[PDB]
Amino acid sequence: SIVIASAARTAVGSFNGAFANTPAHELGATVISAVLERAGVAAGEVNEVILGQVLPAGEGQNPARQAAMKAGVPQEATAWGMNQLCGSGLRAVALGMQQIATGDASIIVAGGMESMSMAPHCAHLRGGVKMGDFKMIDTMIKDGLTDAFYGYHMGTTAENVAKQWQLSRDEQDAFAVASQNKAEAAQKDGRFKDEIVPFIVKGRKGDITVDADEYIRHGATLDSMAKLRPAFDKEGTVTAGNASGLNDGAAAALLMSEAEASRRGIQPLGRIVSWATVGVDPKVMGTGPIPASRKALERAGWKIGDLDLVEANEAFAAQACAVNKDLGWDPSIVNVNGGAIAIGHPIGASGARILNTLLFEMKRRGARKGLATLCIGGGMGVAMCIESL
Amino acid sequence: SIVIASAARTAVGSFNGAFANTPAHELGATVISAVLERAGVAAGEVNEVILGQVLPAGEGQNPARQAAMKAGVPQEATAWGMNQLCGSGLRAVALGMQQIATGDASIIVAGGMESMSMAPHCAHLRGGVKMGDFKMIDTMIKDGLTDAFYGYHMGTTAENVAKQWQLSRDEQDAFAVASQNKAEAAQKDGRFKDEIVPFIVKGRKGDITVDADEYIRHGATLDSMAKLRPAFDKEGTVTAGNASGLNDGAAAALLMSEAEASRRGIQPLGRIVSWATVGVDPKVMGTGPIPASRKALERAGWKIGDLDLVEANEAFAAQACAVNKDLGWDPSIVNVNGGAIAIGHPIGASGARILNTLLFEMKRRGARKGLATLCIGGGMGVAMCIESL
Amino acid sequence: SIVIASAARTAVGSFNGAFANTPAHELGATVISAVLERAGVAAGEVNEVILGQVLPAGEGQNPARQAAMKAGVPQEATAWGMNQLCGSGLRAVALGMQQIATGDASIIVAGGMESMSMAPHCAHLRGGVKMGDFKMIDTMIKDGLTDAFYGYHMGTTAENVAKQWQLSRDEQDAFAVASQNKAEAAQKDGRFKDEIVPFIVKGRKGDITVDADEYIRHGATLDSMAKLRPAFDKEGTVTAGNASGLNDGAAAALLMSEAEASRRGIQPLGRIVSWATVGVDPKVMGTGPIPASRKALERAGWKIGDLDLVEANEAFAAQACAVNKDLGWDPSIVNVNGGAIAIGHPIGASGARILNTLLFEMKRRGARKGLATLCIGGGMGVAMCIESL
Amino acid sequence: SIVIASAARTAVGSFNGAFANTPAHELGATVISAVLERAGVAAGEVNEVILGQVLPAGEGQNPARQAAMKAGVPQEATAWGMNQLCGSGLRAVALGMQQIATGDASIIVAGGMESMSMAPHCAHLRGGVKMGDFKMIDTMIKDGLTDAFYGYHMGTTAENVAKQWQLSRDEQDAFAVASQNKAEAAQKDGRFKDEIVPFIVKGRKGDITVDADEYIRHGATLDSMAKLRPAFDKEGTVTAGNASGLNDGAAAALLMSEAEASRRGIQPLGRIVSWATVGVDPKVMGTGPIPASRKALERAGWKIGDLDLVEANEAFAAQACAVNKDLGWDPSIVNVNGGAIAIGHPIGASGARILNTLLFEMKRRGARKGLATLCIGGGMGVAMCIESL
Ligand SMILES: CC(C)(COP(=O)(O)OP(=O)(O)OC[C@H]1O[C@@H](n2cnc3c(N)ncnc32)[C@H](O)[C@@H]1OP(=O)(O)O)[C@@H](O)C(=O)NCCC(=O)NCCS
Ligand SMILES: CC(C)(COP(=O)(O)OP(=O)(O)OC[C@H]1O[C@@H](n2cnc3c(N)ncnc32)[C@H](O)[C@@H]1OP(=O)(O)O)[C@@H](O)C(=O)NCCC(=O)NCCS
Ligand SMILES: CC(C)(COP(=O)(O)OP(=O)(O)OC[C@H]1O[C@@H](n2cnc3c(N)ncnc32)[C@H](O)[C@@H]1OP(=O)(O)O)[C@@H](O)C(=O)NCCC(=O)NCCS
Ligand SMILES: CC(C)(COP(=O)(O)OP(=O)(O)OC[C@H]1O[C@@H](n2cnc3c(N)ncnc32)[C@H](O)[C@@H]1OP(=O)(O)O)[C@@H](O)C(=O)NCCC(=O)NCCS
Repeated sequence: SIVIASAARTAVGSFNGAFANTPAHELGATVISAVLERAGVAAGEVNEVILGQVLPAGEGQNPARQAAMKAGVPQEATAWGMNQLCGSGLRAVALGMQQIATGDASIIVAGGMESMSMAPHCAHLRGGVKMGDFKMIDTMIKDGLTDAFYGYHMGTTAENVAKQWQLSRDEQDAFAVASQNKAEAAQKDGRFKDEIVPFIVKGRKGDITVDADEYIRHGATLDSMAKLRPAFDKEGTVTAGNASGLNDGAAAALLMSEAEASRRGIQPLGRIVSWATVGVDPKVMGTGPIPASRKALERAGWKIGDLDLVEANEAFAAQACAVNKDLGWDPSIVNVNGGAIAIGHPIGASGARILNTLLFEMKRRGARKGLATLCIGGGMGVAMCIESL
Repeated sequence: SIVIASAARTAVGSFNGAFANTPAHELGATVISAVLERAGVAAGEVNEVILGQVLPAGEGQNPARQAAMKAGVPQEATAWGMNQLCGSGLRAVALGMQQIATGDASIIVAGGMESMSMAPHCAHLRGGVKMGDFKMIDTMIKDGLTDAFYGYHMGTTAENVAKQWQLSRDEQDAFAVASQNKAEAAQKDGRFKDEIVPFIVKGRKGDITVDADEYIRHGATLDSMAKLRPAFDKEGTVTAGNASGLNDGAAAALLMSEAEASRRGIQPLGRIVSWATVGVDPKVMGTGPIPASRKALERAGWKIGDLDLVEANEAFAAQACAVNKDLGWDPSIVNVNGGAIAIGHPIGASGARILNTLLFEMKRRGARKGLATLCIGGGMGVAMCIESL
Repeated sequence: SIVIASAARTAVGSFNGAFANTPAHELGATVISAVLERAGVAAGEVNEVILGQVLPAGEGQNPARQAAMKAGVPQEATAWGMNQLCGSGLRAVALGMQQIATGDASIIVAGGMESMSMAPHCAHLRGGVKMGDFKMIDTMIKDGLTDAFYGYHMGTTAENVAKQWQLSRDEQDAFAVASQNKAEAAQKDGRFKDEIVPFIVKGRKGDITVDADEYIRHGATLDSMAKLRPAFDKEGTVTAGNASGLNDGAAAALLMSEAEASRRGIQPLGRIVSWATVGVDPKVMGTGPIPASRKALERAGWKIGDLDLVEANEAFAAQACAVNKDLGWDPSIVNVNGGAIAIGHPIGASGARILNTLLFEMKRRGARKGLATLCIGGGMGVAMCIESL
Repeated sequence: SIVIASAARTAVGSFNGAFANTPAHELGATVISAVLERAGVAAGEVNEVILGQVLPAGEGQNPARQAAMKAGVPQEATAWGMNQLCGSGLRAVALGMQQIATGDASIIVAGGMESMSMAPHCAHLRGGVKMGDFKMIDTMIKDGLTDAFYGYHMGTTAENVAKQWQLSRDEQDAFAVASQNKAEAAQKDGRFKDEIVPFIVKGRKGDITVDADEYIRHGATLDSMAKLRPAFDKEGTVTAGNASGLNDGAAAALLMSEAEASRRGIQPLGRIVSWATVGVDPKVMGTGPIPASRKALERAGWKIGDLDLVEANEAFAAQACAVNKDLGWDPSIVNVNGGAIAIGHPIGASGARILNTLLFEMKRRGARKGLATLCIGGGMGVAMCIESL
């Protein structure tokens, strides 16, 4: 019944890098237009735009709506943002699928968008500060990466999972290197080109077109990896090297009923067979994908063994290993072209980013069943099952 | 099919007033536990919490999850925030309804929360400011009350509707006084008591229980109304007295299938018969409710005249008069107990606030069909049809 | 040789009190004007204006010049600010005296001004913060009241004195209360009237004339003093009651040679017979007055017993008791009209403020020899000897 | 009677350049140490440190003391900051001269220090900002470079000077370029090494020794100067190229009586024969050096023509030309090694920076009579006459 007609994602920028001064809606705009062009659908036919975005402080009213208009979706359509933190990008797509499923909409553009670079610093200053210093809060750290119940960073949650699952430094380092190597491989081979829609960084002293994931590191060594210091736990195991990064980017999908696609001559990227969201302990939020993935499979009537390709987000090597280890899926069909440790992790957009990767890889290799999953801070998981047509 | 088993809202506080230093998720928690208590449903049976909230900057990771956990909803359920500006609160109820409708969940707590008071000032400072003054941005104004396309305040959008619908100052002023008198009348007769759930302002030098809408003004006079100066257009017609206020508040509804309600012996506040969202020109966003309410009515199979009760959000006097003028519904059955001009307008929570009033009024006067509707910044409208059982 | 022809000070404002939004140069202007007027001297005859001021951040270019110009001092004259912390106001007069002494000026206006209320919060943001919160530093605290070598407040230096000299809480409290009672008595008898020049707080909704020290507490009780908690050392002895306050004000003196005063028919407030500044350990900065007073007396050819009156600044009860104890001067001739615990402490202005108090009470009671001294953060003292004519 | 026994200055840093994050007191300490070393004078014999500094906000209590204590001056000695804007650095040495003159000290360290780069942004937030955006004020611009009466930059006073003296853009640029080329040639020949004491910028990933004036431009061309846009008056004449820069540095002199230097066997850098400070119209502040230099020369009993070397600060090419045109001194003996357009303008230090320059060059060519003068914001000038021994 509901299918992904087309899809597109911008390249992933490094922190304060290529998209350093680009507002997330800009990145979104471009992705909205791309999904539209790639399927032959006119913006005028878009009913609603849903965009997962975790840090929009200071971008103005509802960046989802700004993105949609910038791209040309008429003012008669609707737009909104939503936040399930890292699962935002993937959840948006589910939510959009429900819009068509309940007959409230026909065509939806959904995904995520995020400019971690552009997240501001803030302070509550309405009462006034009579005396003494006050903190100017980094909304990126406070609103997107800090557990609100234990007050510590996601990296600490990762450390909790490492200890629990007895995942050594070498084993988390091994996983990261492989991720880099696979992402680099995929980049060289043209593997990211279909899914990437080039973005034009509007300059003054010149325009710059970005069309390659700039965070991927070429020739990542195990030696450099092993020399890094732990980033969260002073005598910890998680490092800048075996953890995803801070990044900017956008990604989305054009959804419509399978029938509609058919009436249009569109060859869909896949059929949304099922999706699931489940909570877990915030302290070990990285385990999220276990229950969520299993729930999704259950709802789809699929067995883990049925999957031909998987995209399980790499928030941290320790959590990625734990997930794989627990689920037991064949490592070889998970993050085939690299994961977030190499590609980057634009919070609100990452679920749609990985959906794009999964979808273009399933088409290129001819896989039939796929699943995308992500862990969520605060202790949640989100998963989606896709079947090719 | 999907029914609102129960509902609850906090009192709406004034700006920097009773809830001045209360983070939205604390009010959210209170309301979520009320709805459970009220229906006789255990926190453990909640699948997900959906909370619209337009201004979470500074509150920490996903305040929706923080509300849920604080209220006792286990770590197993899931939670998420969403933004459709002033339509957030109502929209969230519709999205939860769809969670159930598609069989993804059984029981959802939905609504919105907002702390305008706690909205911080911010500035993007990662790049640094090498020389020169820079502006500290009020995020409530920028991210909540400023049109992103024309750069002006919602108040100006109100002025655009005023001029277009030829709504004089005296006519808006009249409308405002009536809403105050009607909000004061209803407060005096205990008409807001079922819906309100007292909120304990945790103090140090005393704990204060808030259970009354503090923003309503007792004895509002037309003379005082007519002496106020225009707040947005220097030679304008919109003023502080005929515009909604800056407020805090949280409201929610407990949703489940009609059959489930029946299995539990619950007496539902009503069945969600339909809902809709439609866009309009951002310049005259106040018109939002016209196209959305009609759509909602159309999807429900109802005529405007079928409606027994109506709650149409009082963003601004200008817009409310325009809405009523166009739709033509009998004025006496619209905002019977007063509106946002008197009660307050906690952006992200207002759509669920007005559903509460609609729902407890419908039960108290035995009205069968009702409709809630709100105008949304950026040019959008949201509407919902509820029928009692 | 060099005399003080006239002097004047504004009443001392409470923190965020009467002068909450008055820039220090405005208060300085009025005192410049008063001193001129009081001496029969025209602003066109001033050669230079010298004003200590420790916290001028945000006031604009050299506020000493802004004060001079506001007062009508001709653009041909010159102005400069200086900072020797709490000894600033007194040091200026010394430096003004030396302008005359060396023949480079004939007529100087010298004193101090300080708006502790208008001191701003700041941050160095040229480089940008790539991530993480940063502090907004209270400049009042940082640049005015925090020792730069040990990182702690001036109050902690008070605690180090308390301990070392074995001054109990009780003794400190007794000192504070006698300060209050004496200042209150002098206020009520009209003792502060000759020295205060009334300041007009330019309002919108009315102008307010301030001509009374508002910080002096009427009816101060020992019981209320003794229940206060330690302000700097959780199990300390220094409290808000026994410490000076945070205050606003300005004060100055018009200087010229004795022979010039005589050609003008002026009866001068006194002859500057000597002055001195000496350092001590920063940890016990409050002991500054000891060596500076002893040095001034020696330069004057005076024994301690020759003094008729003394003004020794009350930075803190603890340090004031220590200075009196060590010096051994008759306590009844010290701060006879109350001191800074009661009157307040506008840092840059206080040395000139207590020099006004000394001058006008030496005239009133016919005291022939007087000395004014103040303790300075960072470990310094300043003292000056005055002889009537 | 009072001689400059030795002197020293750091190299001048570019804005956010080599000393981007070096607090001024650190650079002052190194200059304190250097004067001491250069004269065979131990830090224990210093009585007082006087350092001009215009922008100390956020550096902590009295940076002159912090510099003195870092250099090892005993805690028994004293220190203070003063501010007469751009003539601060020179005013201080006149001020130190006066201490010895009047017998209050025997050995003084005086000069100035500034780090424009470390100046912060601020806001007065004590009263609170109920709502709306507020300004974060660059203290360098506001407190250092804007006229307090006319509200415009020091550069617009430059434009005023340009029109009034009819100084074309061409004349300005050619003085600018000749400044650059003489500083480049004295840099290259080694004429700045005697005056400069190397500064070690404490690294983490390496200590950096800074011993060269980095703002100096090598190969400055008339053509690229001529292509620059006006910086203050959109259709003006003052550009970035013919105006001084924004810089960092410190500079000082060690003073004592001529008799004292003879008892120690010190061959002094000169005798301070006179100084003068005079005001002028704030709108043409750049003309300050005119009356100040004539005044100093008359107190010295010298004719303009007796001077052998002159250092006249380059605030802007337009005022520099005006000052040279009126005084009429031979241009060939003015700033023979370049000036501030090329070397840099750390406001509080500049006066002392150009005295060093003066001093060293009078020594090297055997000049007997020299003068150092500087224009001061707010309408003022300072100048000093030096005679070799
Ligand atoms: C891990 C984290 C704290 C690192 O932040 P940081 O310290 O500012 O990161 P950096 O990139 O500066 O790391 C420091 C260095 O490690 C180096 N580094 C990173 N990966 C490397 C690799 N694979 N090999 C070699 N060096 C590497 C960087 O190049 C850098 O070198 P430098 O110090 O010379 O600049 C941050 O990326 C983070 O919080 N990430 C995401 C975590 C998260 O919770 N995401 C949400 C998911 S739940
Ligand atoms: C209208 C608005 C700009 C007013 O802001 P403000 O100037 O800070 O408001 P205030 O409450 O201070 O109004 C000033 C005065 O009006 C007075 N006032 C308000 N309503 C009044 C009435 N009915 N009768 C008499 N006086 C009244 C207040 O009491 C106050 O008196 P004071 O000056 O002695 O304090 C603000 O309410 C606003 O933007 N509101 C919401 C509009 C909006 O866009 N909502 C989103 C919906 S799309
Ligand atoms: C001591 C100090 C830290 C107090 O700051 P604060 O805590 O914000 O001060 P407050 O005025 O709020 O004092 C707190 C309370 O004590 C009370 N209080 C003060 N003196 C009192 C007295 N004599 N009797 C009774 N109550 C008294 C105040 O009235 C107030 O009551 P409240 O809590 O109901 O408002 C501040 O004054 C300070 O730093 N002072 C001296 C500064 C200094 O170092 N200056 C340079 C000297 S080198
Ligand atoms: C004049 C002023 C505003 C320039 O500030 P800015 O615009 O940020 O300065 P910059 O140095 O970035 O701009 C100069 C631009 O022209 C270039 N430029 C400067 N001098 C040049 C020269 N001599 N030849 C060629 N190009 C030159 C700079 O490289 C820069 O080029 P870029 O932007 O491509 O990198 C600032 O330096 C100033 O305010 N100086 C004032 C000093 C003052 O008032 N002091 C107290 C005086 S009383």
